[PDB]
Amino acid sequence: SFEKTPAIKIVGNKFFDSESGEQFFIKGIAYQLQRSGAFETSYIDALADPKICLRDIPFLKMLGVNTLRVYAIDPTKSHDICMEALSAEGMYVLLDLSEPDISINRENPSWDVHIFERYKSVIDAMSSFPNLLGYFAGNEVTNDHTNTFASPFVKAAIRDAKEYISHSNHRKIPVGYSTNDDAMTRDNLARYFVCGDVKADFYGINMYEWCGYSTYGTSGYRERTKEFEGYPIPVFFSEFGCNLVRPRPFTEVSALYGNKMSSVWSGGLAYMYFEEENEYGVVKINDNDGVDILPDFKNLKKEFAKADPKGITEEEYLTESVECPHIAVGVWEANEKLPETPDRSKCACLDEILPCEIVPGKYEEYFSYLCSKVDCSDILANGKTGEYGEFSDCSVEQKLSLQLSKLYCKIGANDRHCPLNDKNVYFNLESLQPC
Ligand SMILES: OC[C@H]1O[C@@H](O[C@@H]2[C@@H](O)[C@H](O[C@@H]3[C@@H](O)[C@H](n4cc(COCc5ccccn5)nn4)O[C@H](CO)[C@H]3O)O[C@H](CO)[C@H]2O)[C@H](O)[C@@H](O)[C@@H]1O
Repeated sequence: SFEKTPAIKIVGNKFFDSESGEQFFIKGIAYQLQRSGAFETSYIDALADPKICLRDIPFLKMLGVNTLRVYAIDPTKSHDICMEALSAEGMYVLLDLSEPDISINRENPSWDVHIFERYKSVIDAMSSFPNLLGYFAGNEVTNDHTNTFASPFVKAAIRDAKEYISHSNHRKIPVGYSTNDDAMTRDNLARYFVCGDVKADFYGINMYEWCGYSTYGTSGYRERTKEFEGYPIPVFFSEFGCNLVRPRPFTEVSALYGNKMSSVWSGGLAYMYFEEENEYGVVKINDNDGVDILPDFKNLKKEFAKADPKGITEEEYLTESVECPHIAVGVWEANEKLPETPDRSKCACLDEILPCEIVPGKYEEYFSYLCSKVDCSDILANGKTGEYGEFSDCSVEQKLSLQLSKLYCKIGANDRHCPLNDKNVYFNLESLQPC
């Protein structure tokens, strides 16, 4: 049963409960364990472990939240026990598709079969749950004026995740983006993610401008609210909770759900549940695996309890592409033109037919070496100029194998000797069998 969590849908720039027709406001907290790793994943998936999630849900209920943000799940594990238990308390999940070792690399961005496969894996693991509120296609990928060229890759990922869901049998869970709050980039980022032919479904900002006993006017919240007025998709704080002043009073919550902000914003999620030596938690897990409540907890609880946002109904609400920011060197360098959808079968053909292959700092050395001997244009991807090589969507190993093979063919010995000395290099006997 998921009767306490009917699926949430989007209409215009608001979220609505698909049964009641009432506007849905997010009252959230981030929920993610870390470690500080071959046989285990780098990330920990608390939603795959009933002993963890079932400990914490009663405390989450006490806080009064209706949403969690989860940054990483292991798609190979089951999640129904934890998802059902969250549903029984009226709780929804916002979920990042990426994970620390499979994300769009903001300093060398690609949108490729390896990252797309991760995204699909997550979608297929999690889309059966009606309380899955939405997916994030990226978190703070572009984060300042020196890496704006990563943003076309994120937009391609939004497009392709949405299309994969569209063509699947799943409920059409919306796909959005979570951004940081860098002054030089924020307006251009927000416009970029709703410009042209591909749009985010919703937009989360990780918002830390309000610290201590601040006010609507002095925090920056009034000016942010003014700038997002009329933005065409739902907008919310995907993180909040500046810890400059402790214990956090969380008085920003009174502003966020007040009349002035509730007409623009769809709520927000505090960062975060667990205390991890970063002074950001509201509970600390002791050496006996019990929950010890920290001084922030009561303050967040009290603020969420008093929050009573006045929205509008789906029926009363119901009664031209936006231009992409222009390019200026050192300010904004995200091309409107996006990379193509990664093509697993084209790329899988390299695995089959190439004479010389490599099994997955060697990449830098090897690309530098091979790309002085053959033309690597076919694997380059440039988000500034909107020029994406024919094989730029393949995995890094496939890309290196392609270049190695070109060098092998260029030499022309035909003696099965691949021209790079490394234990990971091998001649592919399938290349001999008569893509
Ligand atoms: O694409 C891009 C990149 O993404 C990087 O991975 C992301 C990774 O950096 C991010 O980390 C989260 C992290 O961003 C988030 N978080 C929140 C905070 C609090 O911030 C306070 C604060 C105060 C003031 C101003 C700004 N913030 N600190 N961390 O905490 C989560 C819970 O621990 C983490 O999961 O999780 C994302 C979703 O899984 C990952 O995609 C990736 O490692 C890269 O190579 C890749 O360039």
